Amino acid sequence: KREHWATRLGLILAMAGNAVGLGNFLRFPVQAAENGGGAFMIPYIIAFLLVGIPLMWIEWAMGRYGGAQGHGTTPAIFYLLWRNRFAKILGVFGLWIPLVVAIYYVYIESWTLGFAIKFLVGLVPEPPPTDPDSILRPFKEFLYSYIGVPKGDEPILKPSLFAYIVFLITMFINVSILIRGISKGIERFAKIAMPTLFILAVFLVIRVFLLETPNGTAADGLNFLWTPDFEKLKDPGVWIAAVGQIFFTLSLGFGAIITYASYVRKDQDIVLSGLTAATLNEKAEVILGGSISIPAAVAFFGVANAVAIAKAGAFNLGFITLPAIFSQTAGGTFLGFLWFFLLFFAGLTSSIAIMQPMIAFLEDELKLSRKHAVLWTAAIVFFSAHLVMFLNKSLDEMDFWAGTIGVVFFGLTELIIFFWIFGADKAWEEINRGGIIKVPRIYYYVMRYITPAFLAVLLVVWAREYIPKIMEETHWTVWITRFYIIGLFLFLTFLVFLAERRRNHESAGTL
Ligand SMILES: CN(C)CCCN1c2ccccc2CCc2ccc(Cl)cc21
Ligand SMILES: CN(C)CCCN1c2ccccc2CCc2ccc(Cl)cc21
Ligand SMILES: CCCCCCCCO[C@@H]1O[C@H](CO)[C@@H](O)[C@H](O)[C@H]1O
Ligand SMILES: CCCCCCCCO[C@@H]1O[C@H](CO)[C@@H](O)[C@H](O)[C@H]1O
Ligand SMILES: CCCCCCCCO[C@@H]1O[C@H](CO)[C@@H](O)[C@H](O)[C@H]1O
Ligand SMILES: CCCCCCCCO[C@@H]1O[C@H](CO)[C@@H](O)[C@H](O)[C@H]1O
Ligand SMILES: CCCCCCCCO[C@@H]1O[C@H](CO)[C@@H](O)[C@H](O)[C@H]1O
Ligand code: NA
Ligand code: NA
Repeated sequence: KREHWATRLGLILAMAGNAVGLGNFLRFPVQAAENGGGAFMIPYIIAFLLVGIPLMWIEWAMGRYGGAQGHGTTPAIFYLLWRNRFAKILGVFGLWIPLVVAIYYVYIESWTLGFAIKFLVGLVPEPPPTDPDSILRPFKEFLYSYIGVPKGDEPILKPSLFAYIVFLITMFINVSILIRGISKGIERFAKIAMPTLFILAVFLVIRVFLLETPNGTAADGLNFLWTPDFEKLKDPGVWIAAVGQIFFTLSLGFGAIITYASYVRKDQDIVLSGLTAATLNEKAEVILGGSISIPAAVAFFGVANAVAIAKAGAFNLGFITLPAIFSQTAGGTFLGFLWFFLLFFAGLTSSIAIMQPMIAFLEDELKLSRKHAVLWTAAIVFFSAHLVMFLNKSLDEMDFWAGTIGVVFFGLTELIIFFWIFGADKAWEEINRGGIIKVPRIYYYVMRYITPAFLAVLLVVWAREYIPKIMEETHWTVWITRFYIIGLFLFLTFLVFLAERRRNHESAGTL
């Protein structure tokens, strides 16, 4: 009774949409810009080869394996691979991480829809005729008024009425797709969204490549991004940034690739399919995402200033700088619309992917109907999102624990359980089974020894030289978000406990 992807194309575009999202167009540019541009790319490429690709196959394999037995989420799948109560508990992260990411990701996605709407109808700011700030300030105030940045000392946000309603609409749109299921919902939408997304992105790159000012050209932006710095490879922070981006952009460690793969027929290839999805994401990221905002910013403000803007972070580059720059060109407001529409489709195809794990768990383990599973999941995300919408820095806290530390920790966890506990040879066999192509021989040793060792070191260095400076150097309000998401973990563990009991009570009625 489990759904399955209808076509190979659909599967590939759905998986591609899972990966290609806000991380490609917003996160990548910031990470690369603040880490030296080209100096970021070497570790990034290496991370993609030693972590991205191998974990992608591992997650597809685990998902297809679990699906064959009617399970699409990690609490059950981890137990199938390691029959130990602790496997179910660690598996909870496969529901918690995607749920927590969704709680702030859908909200950011809603901003892009709201901006798309306002830019389409021309309800945007109008700067004067060369001073930077005189042009950027109006756009900064525009964003600040939208999300309600604090004007006082209280760490409280005051979202505009329009932003709140657009978030509601955004949740509604995510639900309209998810409620139709895998083949008729997610797959059908991906076939529409991905082509649209690709065309919009190419057009924007072309337009940005035409940008030129007394300060530079788009070419200067590209040179900054693709010019190596072999003297930065010794910087740990750059590696942590690169690996973190690889996980986020490929949706690895979210339990999302696994859940999507659980709808792939038991015999269907995952080697070539997985590699293709990963390659598509990388193209969209380094070629499309990398060629839009960085080159535009560099062309208008020069490299030094572009970098400063990125380090200023706070969504400056994508929500303030790029539109401000576009406003200086004929048809620039429409150009802004295209940008935000692109971001919206990129985010939407990814948010449905990160919400599906909770949906699958409720359907697979608690036996809820798809309708009910989708509605309760949306309700939980909608409610919880109020924390991100009203408490300044809550978004940052969730993105750190789930979207940064969480995904890397879970990636290592799933690899250990699948390639070490379940059995390296059994895992290798499982990955290659039905493959249109075989995984290169060398990757067996990468998956069994290199990847885990690489991640283990990363995490160690991370928790010893970086985390401490946060667990003690933040406003007391970070504890509100920490308290809440720990509660979410507790609640999800309770649900796994209930699924466990329903299972036994149902098994007893069978014997
Ligand atoms: C209401 N639907 C009959 C219209 C079909 C188009 N559609 C779509 C396409 C594939 C799968 C699900 C959905 C339903 C919701 C939705 C939302 C936004 C857009 Cl941009 C298209 C879109
Ligand atoms: C610093 N914070 C204000 C933002 C944190 C979240 N964020 C994020 C999260 C989900 C989707 C898009 C983006 C875009 C901006 C960005 C840039 C770098 C990092 Cl590492 C995180 C990051
Ligand atoms: C069911 C959970 C309810 C949580 C309380 C939500 C209160 C939202 O309240 C609304 O917030 C909007 C954005 O700031 C404002 O524009 C509206 O005027 C305000 O009524
Ligand atoms: C896509 C549909 C969006 C509907 C929300 C529009 C929010 C526009 O703006 C709102 O308009 C209201 C009057 O209609 C005013 O009372 C509010 O003060 C104003 O912020
Ligand atoms: C942890 C998340 C808590 C969300 C509770 C939000 C309660 C909303 O509170 C309301 O917000 C409006 C707009 O900001 C204000 O105009 C109202 O005076 C205020 O009561
Ligand atoms: C983390 C929780 C954030 C909640 C945001 C609440 C925003 C509501 O706004 C607050 O309402 C209070 C009345 O109760 C007033 O005394 C405050 O001055 C006002 O800023
Ligand atoms: C560190 C990860 C490197 C990945 C690059 C793999 C390139 C594939 O390498 C090729 O694999 C084939 C099948 O195993 C072999 O028959 C070829 O001799 C070998 O060159
Ligand atoms: Na991505
Ligand atoms: Na996406």
